[PDB]
Amino acid sequence: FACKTANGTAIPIGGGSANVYVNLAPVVNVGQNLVVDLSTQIFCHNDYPETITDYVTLQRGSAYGGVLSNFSGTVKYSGSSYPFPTTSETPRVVYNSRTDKPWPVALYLTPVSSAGGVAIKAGSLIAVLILRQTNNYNSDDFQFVWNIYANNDVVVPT
Ligand SMILES: OC[C@H]1O[C@H](OCC#Cc2cccnc2)[C@@H](O)[C@@H](O)[C@@H]1O
Ligand code: NI
Repeated sequence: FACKTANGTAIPIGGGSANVYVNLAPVVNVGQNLVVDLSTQIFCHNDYPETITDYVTLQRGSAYGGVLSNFSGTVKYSGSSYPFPTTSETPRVVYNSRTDKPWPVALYLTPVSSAGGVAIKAGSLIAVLILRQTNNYNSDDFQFVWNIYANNDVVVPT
């Protein structure tokens, strides 16, 4: 089991860390959503699907910088929605193919009433999403840590 990003970089077998840059709507009003869909960016595969089933959860989603201070939000993981920052590890998604399949995570962020001006700065860290991988074969228990960076400023109009 390993993951890579579109562009991109890779996290090899045994887990590790990678940095991900996301394009964000430059302008978002109170009551609107920023949608950050990582499912077009992060892809994973099972290295031995005939003998092994891989289980993948979103172990934790954490907010940083302008997202932490100026947004509230939810995370959608494989069809189910959760508070973001998360309060528990999700149910598992099965990886059972050698073909790269998306990691089905998307953030829905909405400005708090105190956001105004540049709410998210370009190049800044906005979120960490931890992928936890296990299997039905051995004791492997690995973390794939995705540091999510804003590609551009996001302005909340005043
Ligand atoms: O993707 C399947 C497995 O690939 C890697 O495992 C390598 C192996 C193997 C193997 C398969 C069949 C028999 N003996 C060993 C690890 O990422 C492991 O965690 C993962 O579950
Ligand atoms: Ni592989």
